[PDB]
Amino acid sequence: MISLIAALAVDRVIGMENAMPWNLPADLAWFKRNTLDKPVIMGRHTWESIGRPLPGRKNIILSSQPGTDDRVTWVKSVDEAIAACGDVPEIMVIGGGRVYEQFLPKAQKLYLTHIDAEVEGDTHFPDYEPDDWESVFSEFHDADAQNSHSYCFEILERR
Ligand SMILES: NC(=O)c1ccc[n+]([C@@H]2O[C@H](COP(=O)([O-])OP(=O)(O)OC[C@H]3O[C@@H](n4cnc5c(N)ncnc54)[C@H](OP(=O)(O)O)[C@@H]3O)[C@@H](O)[C@H]2O)c1
Ligand SMILES: Nc1nc(=O)c2nc(CNc3ccc(C(=O)N[C@@H](CCC(=O)O)C(=O)O)cc3)cnc2[nH]1
Ligand SMILES: [Mn+2]
Repeated sequence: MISLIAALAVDRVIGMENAMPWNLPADLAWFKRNTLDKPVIMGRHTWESIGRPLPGRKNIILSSQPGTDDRVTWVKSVDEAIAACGDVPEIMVIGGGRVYEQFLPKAQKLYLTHIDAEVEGDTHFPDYEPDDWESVFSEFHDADAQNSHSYCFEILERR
């Protein structure tokens, strides 16, 4: 099974200048809980944005060019990325925009954080058809001293 996980600001913005402007520790905690001990697939720009391997996960990087770091696994196509995960129950696709677009048609599950923040961005989450998805989990949180915006965790499953 292929799942996507992403944090979206208003208007589906997911990044600006290869970074995420906001800081929401609760959402990073949610990201770690849902990806730990699973393979994670990311594009090369997102790999450069994170800046180091994510521990406790098999890190698979998509790039058309040869790899430059043997702490992670480099692949050159979507089919190769899936094959490199082996026979696991759940593959996590962690972005960015171009990678989300390619894996959305294959995905059975979306883990989305909706952040109540208005951010100028240059990268967006794909425009997905709402009729294809059932919301199976929703959890809203007001802002607090550690998290400067309200946010909603949502899990969607393909109908
Ligand atoms: N809010 C969130 O949840 C979230 C999550 C992830 C990322 N982001 C943000 O997203 C932005 C980056 O997204 P992005 O769309 O610019 O880049 P990206 O999707 O992370 O990476 C694109 C690169 O990945 C390679 N690639 C993608 N598909 C490939 C394929 N089929 N075969 C071979 N290589 C492939 C290519 O690398 P080469 O050019 O080397 O060939 C391509 O240039 C950043 O701002 C990041 O902070 C946000
Ligand atoms: N919901 C969600 N939120 C995000 O911030 C997010 N970010 C990415 C890509 N960017 C990043 C950037 C940093 C870390 C990171 O440092 N994560 C640590 C958290 C450690 C902690 O919480 O202190 C990790 O171990 O997962 C992960 C992904 C992909 N999907 C996401 N999905
Ligand atoms: Mn806000």
